[PDB]
Amino acid sequence: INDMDYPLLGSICAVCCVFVAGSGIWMLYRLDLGMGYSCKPYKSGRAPEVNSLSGIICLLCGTMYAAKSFDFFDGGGTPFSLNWYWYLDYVFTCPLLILDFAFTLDLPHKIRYFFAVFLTLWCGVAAFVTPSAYRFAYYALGCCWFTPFALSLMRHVKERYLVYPPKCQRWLFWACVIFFGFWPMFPILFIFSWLGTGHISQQAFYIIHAFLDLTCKSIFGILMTVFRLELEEHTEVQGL
Amino acid sequence: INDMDYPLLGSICAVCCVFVAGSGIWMLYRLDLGMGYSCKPYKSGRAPEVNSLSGIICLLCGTMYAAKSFDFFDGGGTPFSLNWYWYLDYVFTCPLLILDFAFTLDLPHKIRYFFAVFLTLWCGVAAFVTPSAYRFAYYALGCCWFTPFALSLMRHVKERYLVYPPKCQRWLFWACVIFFGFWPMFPILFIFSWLGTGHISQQAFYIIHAFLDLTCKSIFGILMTVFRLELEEHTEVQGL
Amino acid sequence: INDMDYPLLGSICAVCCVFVAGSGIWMLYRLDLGMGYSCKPYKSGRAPEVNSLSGIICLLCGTMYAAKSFDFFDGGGTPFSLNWYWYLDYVFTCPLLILDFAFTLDLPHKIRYFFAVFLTLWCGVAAFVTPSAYRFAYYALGCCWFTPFALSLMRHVKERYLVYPPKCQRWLFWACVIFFGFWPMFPILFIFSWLGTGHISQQAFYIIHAFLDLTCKSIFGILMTVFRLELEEHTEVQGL
Ligand SMILES: CCCCCCCC/C=C/CCCCCCCC(=O)OC[C@H](COP(=O)(O)OCCN)OC(=O)CCCCCCC/C=C/CCCCCCCC
Ligand SMILES: CCCCCCCC/C=C/CCCCCCCC(=O)OC[C@H](COP(=O)(O)OCCN)OC(=O)CCCCCCC/C=C/CCCCCCCC
Ligand SMILES: CCCCCCCC/C=C/CCCCCCCC(=O)OC[C@H](COP(=O)(O)OCCN)OC(=O)CCCCCCC/C=C/CCCCCCCC
Ligand SMILES: CCCCCCCC/C=C\CCCCCCCC(=O)OC[C@H](COP(=O)(O)OCCN)OC(=O)CCCCCCC/C=C/CCCCCCCC
Ligand SMILES: CCCCCCCC/C=C\CCCCCCCC(=O)OC[C@H](COP(=O)(O)OCCN)OC(=O)CCCCCCC/C=C/CCCCCCCC
Ligand SMILES: CCCCCCCC/C=C\CCCCCCCC(=O)OC[C@H](COP(=O)(O)OCCN)OC(=O)CCCCCCC/C=C/CCCCCCCC
Ligand SMILES: CCCCCCCC/C=C\CCCCCCCC(=O)O[C@H](COC(=O)CCCCCCC/C=C/CCCCCCCC)COP(=O)(O)OCCN
Ligand SMILES: CCCCCCCC/C=C\CCCCCCCC(=O)O[C@H](COC(=O)CCCCCCC/C=C/CCCCCCCC)COP(=O)(O)OCCN
Ligand SMILES: CCCCCCCC/C=C\CCCCCCCC(=O)O[C@H](COC(=O)CCCCCCC/C=C/CCCCCCCC)COP(=O)(O)OCCN
Ligand SMILES: CC(C)CCC[C@@H](C)[C@H]1CC[C@H]2[C@@H]3CC=C4C[C@@H](O)CC[C@]4(C)[C@H]3CC[C@]12C
Ligand SMILES: CC(C)CCC[C@@H](C)[C@H]1CC[C@H]2[C@@H]3CC=C4C[C@@H](O)CC[C@]4(C)[C@H]3CC[C@]12C
Ligand SMILES: CC(C)CCC[C@@H](C)[C@H]1CC[C@H]2[C@@H]3CC=C4C[C@@H](O)CC[C@]4(C)[C@H]3CC[C@]12C
Ligand SMILES: CC(C)CCC[C@@H](C)[C@H]1CC[C@H]2[C@@H]3CC=C4C[C@@H](O)CC[C@]4(C)[C@H]3CC[C@]12C
Ligand SMILES: *C/C=C(C)/C=C/C=C(C)/C=C/C1=C(C)CCCC1(C)C
Ligand SMILES: *C/C=C(C)/C=C/C=C(C)/C=C/C1=C(C)CCCC1(C)C
Ligand SMILES: *C/C=C(C)/C=C/C=C(C)/C=C/C1=C(C)CCCC1(C)C
Ligand code: NA
Ligand code: NA
Ligand code: NA
Repeated sequence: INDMDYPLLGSICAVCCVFVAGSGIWMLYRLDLGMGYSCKPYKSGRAPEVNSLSGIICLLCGTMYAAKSFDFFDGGGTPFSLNWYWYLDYVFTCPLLILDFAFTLDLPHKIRYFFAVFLTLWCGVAAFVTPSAYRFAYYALGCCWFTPFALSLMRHVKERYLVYPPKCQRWLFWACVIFFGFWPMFPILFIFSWLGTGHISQQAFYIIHAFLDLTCKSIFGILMTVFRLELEEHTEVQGL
Repeated sequence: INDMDYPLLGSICAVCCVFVAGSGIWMLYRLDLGMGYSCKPYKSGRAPEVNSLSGIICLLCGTMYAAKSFDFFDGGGTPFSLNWYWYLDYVFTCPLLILDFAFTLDLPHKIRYFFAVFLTLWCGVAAFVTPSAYRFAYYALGCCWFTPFALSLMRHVKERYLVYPPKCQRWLFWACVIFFGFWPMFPILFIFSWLGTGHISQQAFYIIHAFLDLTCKSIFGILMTVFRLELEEHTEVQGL
Repeated sequence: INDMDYPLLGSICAVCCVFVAGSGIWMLYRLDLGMGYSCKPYKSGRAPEVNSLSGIICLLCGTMYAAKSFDFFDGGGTPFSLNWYWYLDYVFTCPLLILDFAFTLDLPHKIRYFFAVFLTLWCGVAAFVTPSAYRFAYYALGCCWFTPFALSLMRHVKERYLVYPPKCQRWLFWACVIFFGFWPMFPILFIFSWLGTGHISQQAFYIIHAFLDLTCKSIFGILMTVFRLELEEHTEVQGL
């Protein structure tokens, strides 16, 4: 049974489309404006190709929420629906989201992290579309990819966390709060959603993920953008 | 209503399969034959991995037209149809097509261009399969990704256009004619097709795109191949 | 007609899931344990990102066999089925499998090989789902991508085969046995399967591919892992 207030859901996706997409434009605008807090046009005249990955993720997520809003405003399951198959839209975004984080701190094993998150979400896509007791077999399989990934990421994050200056360490701390505080919120919501326990309705499931996407991609991207400016402002602008 | 002359459409796709695929084989054959117009086997003994991207695109496009011809010769919607979902086959080709162009001129923001064209086509895939007034919402969303992408590409193209010698500038000019003259022809055909205004029938839509693919991938790849030979013939063969 | 012993098929996939996935964990564990047979933590403190590709392939394949086992244990076609569309799961694995092999021997034209195997499998996906005489048109199209790919790979393999020391040449020989002895076994099984000649039943088709995947990904990955240790033990551990 899925008979929910679509105009409300479409409005929320439309509002999130503007902010997430608009947030991405600022990141790209701010990236190609100066090496750090100054207006230095880099040594080579352009930023490295990976620094723009944070901005593109929000634009990619913002575009998806534009399509989600069209799906809800239509009033049901559109033929090109980005809401019917849960977590399918996140397959194209989360692997890049961890990849952007990995490049920012030059964490090791970027390829391992990419497939860790790439396969974590595909287990979510399979779990959602499975109307049987094996829904949680995929969920358990997905967690087997996430738990080693989360724990290993914490270990490497702390390795890089104590080497940054305190001024630049402030932004990394809040990036970790979003990464290690909200990413594990998606599996928790899956357990309690209508798929699992049943406490959270389908409509409330969409709204909560709308705000989670505002946090994990838009706000997280802003912190990465601000972190990157400070990181380059201490090394390549001050020589330290 | 889709009851069109499939043997004609299959023949056209079959003919385009041979030329596009055959054109790709020449590019690969010509690439691994000499640094420029001579038979110099490069300094490292092999061409860089990206120079072969132009040839692979035609082979990838040629393979797709082999599958399209099988779909039409079958006489309708084959289970593995590359014609039922319009613009879906272009999702795997156009992003590489811009990527090959970006590497040829070492344009900045290659990652931004890739996702600009990657998301431009996905809006086309959604627009086609949407039997409602929101077809043009996806179309408008797709154009929001294409118009900044086209205009920005023109700005960077002209930046690199005035630094090449006139001999090598001739080939770049015609590459721009195809890129800035025919890529915007796809959205124009969408408006006038049976999806939009209704002037162009579905059958004529397939035929026109068959010739557009001959131009944007096969002929465009040839110009890139000839451009690349001249570009390397002026710098690494003459020292200028 | 597909009414086969699913508990047997689920058990085989479950057993292959444990070994293939478990084999991948050893590769990753062994990779990040020493430059060669010693415990040298590399010069830069971490292995290159591509050395871990062999381990990830088995984990990716092992995860897929976890999903295949869930599909069979369910007792038919699960909504998220990795068995309904034959060769679709191999699209994400084989291109990386050749890519891992190409990086191990630093073979040229890695991009050409990737699309050669990527498009070879997509022809298999189309061939399987085509209930007409054009099934073998896709099969023939797929072989047109595989035969040049196989023959070219043999030529480049032998080029790199005579330059390695005999101690390290032993492992390369068996890698070639799997690559040039079992990869062409998949098209042969397609001809004789229920899709083609009809000698091999659908159930026996799953079991044989279960053992082929144990060989082409798990055992092949082990040989690559052992080969890589020896290759680095002769150059960067002995200076030769
Ligand atoms: C736009 C920017 C996007 C950027 C990145 C995109 C990448 C992600 C790709 C998204 C894939 C979209 C698939 C969504 C399928 C939705 C199916 C659906 O809605 O089904 C339910 C719905 C039933 O609902 P009603 O009939 O209203 O029931 C009430 C009774 N009156 O069924 C339908 O409408 C039938 C669906 C028609 C066919 C679906 C076509 C999907 C579009 C195909 C293009 C996508 C290509 C995917 C690649 C593999 C090829 C399948
Ligand atoms: C070969 C080289 C290709 C290289 C790169 C390929 C990448 C692009 C992938 C292409 C995806 C292909 C999807 C096409 C689906 C076509 C559906 C279709 O034709 O439906 C219409 C047709 C109705 O027509 P008729 O019955 O003739 O009506 C007249 C009444 N007598 O419906 C059918 O035939 C039923 C369709 C059967 C199921 C479709 C199976 C599609 C193949 C699956 C493999 C693709 C995997 C995609 C990944 C996501 C998983 C879905
Ligand atoms: C888990 C780790 C995986 C890692 C990597 C994954 C990448 C590969 C992606 C795999 C795509 C999976 C597609 C499988 C579709 C299977 C369709 C199927 O089983 O149909 C047959 C079956 C008929 O059988 P029964 O009714 O039992 O008949 C007997 C009568 N009692 O039909 C059904 O069950 C209906 C199918 C429901 C819809 C299918 C939904 C597929 C899941 C969608 C997510 C995948 C996204 C793909 C991207 C493009 C969007 C389509
Ligand atoms: C079926 C679902 C599949 C969805 C999975 C999504 C996973 C996304 C896959 C990869 C995302 C792309 C990011 C890859 C890393 C970017 C390359 C990198 O690290 O930089 C190397 C280097 C950076 O330059 P430097 O050496 O600093 O230059 C200094 C000048 N002397 O590269 C360059 O030179 C620039 C060119 C890099 C490649 C251009 C971008 C191509 C990326 C491919 C995107 C693939 C996306 C697949 C689908 C997306 C769906 C969301
Ligand atoms: C769901 C729909 C998804 C479809 C989206 C399609 C987007 C395509 C994604 C990426 C396409 C691949 C091109 C990426 C750029 C290639 C790498 C590059 O720029 O070169 C770096 C560098 C080049 O060498 P140099 O440093 O010059 O060596 C000198 C020797 N001392 O790399 C190398 O060393 C060679 C190895 C490069 C990687 C090999 C190719 C792997 C590419 C992955 C393809 C991904 C395709 C995804 C699906 C395709 C569908 C059409
Ligand atoms: C629709 C079906 C599509 C499925 C097709 C599957 C094809 C898979 C596409 C690409 C697979 C990823 C492998 C690409 C090659 C990896 C990059 C590489 O060669 O290394 C370059 C270089 C290695 O470092 P060095 O320069 O040695 O550093 C020394 C320190 N001074 O790169 C790095 O620095 C590390 C970062 C590399 C990128 C991180 C990984 C991102 C890869 C994208 C994966 C895309 C997968 C797409 C879907 C997968 C489905 C199975
Ligand atoms: C619990 C309430 C949640 C509210 C939601 C948040 C909404 C967005 C607001 C920003 C959230 C993230 C901010 C992270 C912290 C950075 C702010 C900051 O101060 O940054 C500066 C500089 O960096 C910045 O400018 C970052 C802030 C810019 C954020 C811009 C907002 C996002 C862009 C959206 C525009 C388009 C949206 C469309 C309208 C919305 C319609 C619904 C860094 O230096 P300071 O510590 O000030 O030191 C001063 C000396 N250097
Ligand atoms: C409006 C009419 C459109 C006609 C369609 C076009 C069909 C293909 C013909 C070529 C079109 C693109 C040519 C672009 C310009 C390059 C031609 C050229 O002259 O190139 C040379 C050299 O480069 C070349 O050789 C490029 C031309 C080679 C093109 C080969 C054709 C494509 C391969 C197809 C073979 C297989 C097709 C199967 C048969 C078809 C069955 C239907 C560059 O130097 P020049 O200016 O001559 O200076 C001389 C001193 N250096
Ligand atoms: C026809 C029978 C087929 C049997 C199936 C094979 C099962 C797996 C057994 C290994 C097969 C591949 C082995 C390849 C050859 C390497 C073995 C070897 O000797 O390696 C050493 C060292 O390298 C190794 O250790 C490689 C072997 C390690 C393989 C570990 C097995 C795979 C991991 C699976 C664990 C988890 C599985 C879960 C349980 C299964 C439940 C069903 C290299 O040096 P040597 O020539 O011994 O010289 C000695 C002085 N240097
Ligand atoms: C309450 C919700 C939102 C967040 C729950 C997770 C919080 C408590 C987690 C997420 C990120 C974590 C931080 C990540 C990194 C470090 C650096 C280390 O050297 C000290 C601990 C410290 C500072 C962690 C403290 C705990 C932390 C803040
Ligand atoms: C009529 C159709 C096919 C093409 C329409 C677009 C044509 C007119 C466009 C496409 C590419 C464009 C060229 C692209 C780059 C340059 C370099 C610049 O320094 C002068 C203008 C010039 C030379 C442009 C002239 C206009 C041009 C030729
Ligand atoms: C293109 C070049 C490299 C040859 C590779 C394709 C060859 C091996 C393919 C092309 C067409 C194929 C044949 C087409 C149809 C059938 C009917 C089937 O009931 C049995 C197999 C059989 C007889 C196939 C065997 C393999 C075959 C001959
Ligand atoms: C019987 C099945 C399993 C395998 C059939 C293919 C076998 C015979 C093939 C696969 C790999 C091949 C080897 C690959 C590379 C070389 C190096 C070359 O300098 C001499 C031949 C030699 C040693 C080949 C001999 C034949 C070989 C072993
Ligand atoms: C912007 C969205 C982000 C960063 C989403 C992240 C989502 C996850 C890490 C989801 C993980 C899941 C599991 C751990 C197991 C079950 C399936 C999921 C998808 C809910
Ligand atoms: C070989 C084929 C090529 C280069 C195709 C390019 C296609 C486009 C740039 C299509 C663009 C579209 C829009 C701008 C908006 C609406 C949807 C499209 C797909 C028609
Ligand atoms: C682990 C699995 C591997 C390495 C599988 C490899 C499969 C192939 C090389 C399959 C090739 C095919 C053809 C040559 C043509 C017809 C279709 C295939 C898929 C059976
Ligand atoms: Na995390
Ligand atoms: Na353009
Ligand atoms: Na092979």
